[PDB]
Amino acid sequence: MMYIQVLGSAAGGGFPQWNCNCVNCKGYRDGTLKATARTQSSIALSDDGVHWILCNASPDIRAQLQAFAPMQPARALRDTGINAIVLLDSQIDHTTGLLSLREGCPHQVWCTDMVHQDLTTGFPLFNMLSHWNGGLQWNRIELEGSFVIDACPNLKFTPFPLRSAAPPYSPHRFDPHPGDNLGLMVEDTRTGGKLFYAPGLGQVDEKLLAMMHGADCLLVDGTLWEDDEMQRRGVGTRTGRMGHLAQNGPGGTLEVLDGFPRQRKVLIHINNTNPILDENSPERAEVLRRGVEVAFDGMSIELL
Ligand SMILES: [Cl-]
Ligand SMILES: [Cl-]
Ligand SMILES: [Zn+2]
Repeated sequence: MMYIQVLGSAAGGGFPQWNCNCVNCKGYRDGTLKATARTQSSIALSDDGVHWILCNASPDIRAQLQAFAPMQPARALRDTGINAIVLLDSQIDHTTGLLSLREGCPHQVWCTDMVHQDLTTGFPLFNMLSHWNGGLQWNRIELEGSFVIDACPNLKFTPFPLRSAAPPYSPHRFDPHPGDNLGLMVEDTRTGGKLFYAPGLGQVDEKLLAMMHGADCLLVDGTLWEDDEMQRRGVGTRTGRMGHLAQNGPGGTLEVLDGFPRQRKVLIHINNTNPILDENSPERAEVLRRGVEVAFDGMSIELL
């Protein structure tokens, strides 16, 4: 059994976003929209239900742990259900939660050499936290092969490179490296059950689709309905391109997901401006129709 807990299902900013009065966030606050509040994207993985691997540490971490009881097993006066943290990139929305866990150090943190460089220079979390009882103990994710985190010996992680997209603050923002962004294949080696996790997905090539065909559950970027969704809502001028493949239209994730009728399909990392958030929207209805689920905070998935 592989347990996947959705701690946060929204894109950067969360839903509603603090400074946003777009149709979704305003409507949420007005009480006129049927929608559920979401914290920033983050999952936790277990092979036993007791020992948990956190995938990304969002700014909303404190409320996310609070809302998931197994994160506090209460086996000592100071205790946590978090046994390791895996980072897929060095973005602020995926790493900032580590500061909120400093009274719990040491932590085993898994990340690539490139992420580790960002996090010892431009956003020096490792250097800052070394001053709290030994800080973060780095475990290198190599860009080929697999890794096993000993707290969950039955989960085998196979990371796959996604393109570029280093954060604004990174000394190598203009100089993209393999290692900057990862998706994960996670396998329960007891059952052969496989999760394909790609919350940040710009492009789907040949290798990608073949991996996806091997998986039983596809947990994939659901950031924007349309490439220009920010401009349509009036809240910015950046496009999906940002490195997110929008749901709709040619080469979009729904067209891609059509090739995958057997797999469980879940959209996660959903922008505050995405119409799929509105429970009554035609876009939400189109997702239900194609057999695709919209992640929510507190969603529990059981794989095989
Ligand atoms: Cl503002
Ligand atoms: Cl960032
Ligand atoms: Zn908004």
